[PDB]
Amino acid sequence: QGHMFFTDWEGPWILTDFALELCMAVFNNARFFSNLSEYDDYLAYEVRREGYEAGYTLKLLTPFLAAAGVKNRDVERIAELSAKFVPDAEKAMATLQERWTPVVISTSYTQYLRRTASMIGVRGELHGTEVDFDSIAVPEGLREELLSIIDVIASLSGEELFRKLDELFSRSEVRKIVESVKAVGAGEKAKIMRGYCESKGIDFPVVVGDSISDYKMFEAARGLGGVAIAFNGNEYALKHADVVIISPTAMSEAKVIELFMERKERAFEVLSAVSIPETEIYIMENSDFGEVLEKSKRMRVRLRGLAGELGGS
Ligand SMILES: [Mg+2]
Repeated sequence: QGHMFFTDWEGPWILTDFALELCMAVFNNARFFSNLSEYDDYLAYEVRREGYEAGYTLKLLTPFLAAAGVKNRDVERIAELSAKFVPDAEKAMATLQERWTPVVISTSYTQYLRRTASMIGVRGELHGTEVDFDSIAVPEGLREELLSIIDVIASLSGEELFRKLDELFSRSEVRKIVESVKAVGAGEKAKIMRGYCESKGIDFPVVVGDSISDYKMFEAARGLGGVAIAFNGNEYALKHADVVIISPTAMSEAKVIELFMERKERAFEVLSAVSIPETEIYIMENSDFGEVLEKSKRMRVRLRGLAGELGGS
């Protein structure tokens, strides 16, 4: 197989925020989701709660979805309905797969990754949060408790919200369900990527991401002497990236990934020669952070809309 590169899914390839889309399809409650996702950002990056990883939002959402009666077929259907790709995603992936193998590492459910990856002909390795809804038992009382508390959580903010969620997720019966999920958060992405570098003898890991959930994978790549690439990243991603791509087309990713896969350390010297419409590529150690951030966030929202400002994945 062609040499491997590593990539997040939502942002680089698909525009969908699947955790959000599930929440909206099942509960139609954006404030509930924003609150859970803010909590995730808070615990993972601000507090750095021991054992907590950025992108565990979907893990936290799982007991609510189970309580609402979500089954694996529903996950697949919502995956189908909500799938919206970065412009040129399939065209760019087809170009890359002529020579290289993607390893996709996502916080979203592996089932959803499988269904959506096939839509743009991904032929690589897929890693995500693992759940089997059709096995999760939720007693009638607990179902009532979880469904009732949604409006409560949505109504809270700040310290009171975080306090309430700490309490909720510490309940033995809720914790039970949360622990049945094998989640992918920031730490797991780093571990998965390192495992491939070891097993496949990759001296120069090329990793692509866009949010907090990618930051440990970014640092791990940097430590190993590879490169961390953000595609329309947010502040969290940019604070840990070597290279930032600001672009409305996945063809910019195809080109930059190609350059690094071919030339490794010597790709840096040719990035300024890449000329793709509406595409800017910044080497962060030679750039003004604030300038790059403002531009990146603008493109981020252009492509992903309001979902492009959410944390949690
Ligand atoms: Mg992402």
